[PDB]
Amino acid sequence: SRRWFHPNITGVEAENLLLTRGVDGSFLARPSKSNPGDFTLSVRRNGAVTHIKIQNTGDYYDLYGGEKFATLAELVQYYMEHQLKEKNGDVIELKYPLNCADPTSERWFHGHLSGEAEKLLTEKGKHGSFLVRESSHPGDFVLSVRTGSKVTHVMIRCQELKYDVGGGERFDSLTDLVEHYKKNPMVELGTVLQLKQPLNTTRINAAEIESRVRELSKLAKQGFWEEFETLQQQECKLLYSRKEGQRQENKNKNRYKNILPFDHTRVVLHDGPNEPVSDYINANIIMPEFKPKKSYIATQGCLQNTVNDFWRMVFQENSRVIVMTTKEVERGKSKCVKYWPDEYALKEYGVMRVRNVKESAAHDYTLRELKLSKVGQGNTERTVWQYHFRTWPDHGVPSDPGGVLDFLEEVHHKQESIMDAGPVVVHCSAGIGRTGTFIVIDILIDIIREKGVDCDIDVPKTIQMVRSQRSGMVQTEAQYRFIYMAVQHYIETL
Ligand SMILES: C[C@@H]1CN(c2ncc(-c3cccc(Cl)c3Cl)c(N)n2)C[C@H](C)N1
Repeated sequence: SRRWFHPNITGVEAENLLLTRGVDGSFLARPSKSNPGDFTLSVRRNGAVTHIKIQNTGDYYDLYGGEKFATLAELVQYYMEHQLKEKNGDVIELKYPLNCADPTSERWFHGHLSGEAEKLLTEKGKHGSFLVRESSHPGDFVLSVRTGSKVTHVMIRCQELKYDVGGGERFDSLTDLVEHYKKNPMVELGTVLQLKQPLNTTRINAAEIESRVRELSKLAKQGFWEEFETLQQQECKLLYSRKEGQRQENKNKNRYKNILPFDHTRVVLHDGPNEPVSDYINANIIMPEFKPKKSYIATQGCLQNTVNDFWRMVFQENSRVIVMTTKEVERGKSKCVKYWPDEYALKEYGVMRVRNVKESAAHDYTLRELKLSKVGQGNTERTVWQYHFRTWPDHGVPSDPGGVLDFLEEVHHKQESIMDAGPVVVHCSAGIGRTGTFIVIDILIDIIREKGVDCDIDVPKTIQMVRSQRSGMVQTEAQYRFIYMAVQHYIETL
C-alpha cells in the first residue's frame, strides 16, 4: 500500500487531516506547494504537526534530518521498520499512515468521460478491462467493464462521501470499492464482472508522439505530472529484497547506505579466496523486456574502495562500453572517483590492468579508449570504450534532448559493432536517476530502430519494467518529461 501519499493537498489541509483524523505517530507525504518538485513528510507528534522537506533534483530523495532514498515507499518502509530526527535532535516516529481517498493517481480513474468509455474499451480493452468515470447523476460514478464480448456499466452511488453499487457495503473511497469488487467480483444470468486490469491509455503509436506530448503538456500542473504520479503510486509493488547490500561487509561498498541493488538482479562477482565477502557490487543487470548485448548494467559512481570490484564486474560481464553521466565532482562533492588511468597511462586495479589508449573530446562528452586485461593473462585483453557525458546540469535535466540523443546514437553504434559484447555499463552518482533516464531513452529508441515509426511505445510500462530490476530508476517528473521529449525529437529527425 502507498495510501499515505496525498497528491492534491496543501500544508494547511495536511495539518487539519492529522489533527482531526490522525493521532500521535500519524503521517502522510505530499508534493510541495511552496516549491514544485519537492515533497513534504507531515508527521503528528505530541499533539502538533511537523512538516519535513524531501528534495529531489534527479539523483535521490533527500529527507531533511534523515537519509537519501531511491523511492518514497523505500523511505517510508525504512522509518516504519526503524531514526528520523528534528533540528533540535528529538525523534519523529512514523507509526500510522494517514490514508488518502483521492482517486486521481489510480490507473483506472478517468474522471470526466462519457459512457467515449465504450469506444476506449472496444478499441483497447480485452476481457476484464475496466475504468471508473464520473456520472448523468452529478456527484456519482460509473464502473465500466469489458467481458468476453460486451461492455457493462455499473452505477456507483456517492452518499455522504461513501461509495456503493446499489446495495451491500458502503466504502470510504472509490479505491476501497474497486479493491473489494476486484476480490469479490459482481455476478449478473451468470456473467462474472471481473476487474482484471485497468484500461490501458498510455500505450501510443510512435508516429503519434507529438500528439500525446501536446496532450500531456496541457494543464491537468500538467498531464505529465498526473501520468508520472500514477506511475509513482505503483512503486509499492517493487519493494523487493536488498539483503546482500545490507550485510556488514558490504555496507561501505554503497555510496548511499539506503540505495541498494535488488538481490534478484544484482551483479554477483565470482572468482574473488582470502576475502570472506568478495561477490558484491552495487549494480543490477537491466534487461529490456524482463541477450547480454542488448542489456545494461546500472551501477553507482565508484568509491575509492570499489574501483577494483568495478573492473572485476566489467571483465566478468564482458562489457565493452561504459556510459558515465556525471562529472567526477559536482557542487564541490565527489560523485564518482576517477576509476580510469590518465591518457596514455597504464594502471593495475587489483587483478585487472587498464591502459587508457586515447581520449577524444566532443561537444557534450569525452570518449576514452581503454584496454582491459587480467594481470598474468595476455590473451584476455579487450577494448572498453568509456563515453563520459560531461554537460548534464547540476540539477534538473537538459533544456534540449539533442545532445543526449547524439551521444546515445554513438554509444548504440559502438556497442552494435562489437561481436558478442556484454551489457552496456551505465552509471551516475547513485545510479538510479540520470542512469535510469539514459537507459529508458535507449530502450525506447531501440524499439523505434528495429520496428520503425508504427510500433507501439508505452513509456510508464517501460519505466515500471526497468524499476522492477533496480530501485527508483527515473527519479523525477522532469526526467519523465525529458524521456517523452527525447523520444519525440528522435521520431522528428527520422
Ligand atoms: C486514466 C489514468 C491513466 N494514467 C496512467 N495509466 C497507467 C499508467 C501506467 C502504465 C504502465 C505501467 C504503470 Cl506502473 C503505470 Cl502506473 C500511468 N503511468 N498512468 C494516468 C492518469 C492521470 N489517468
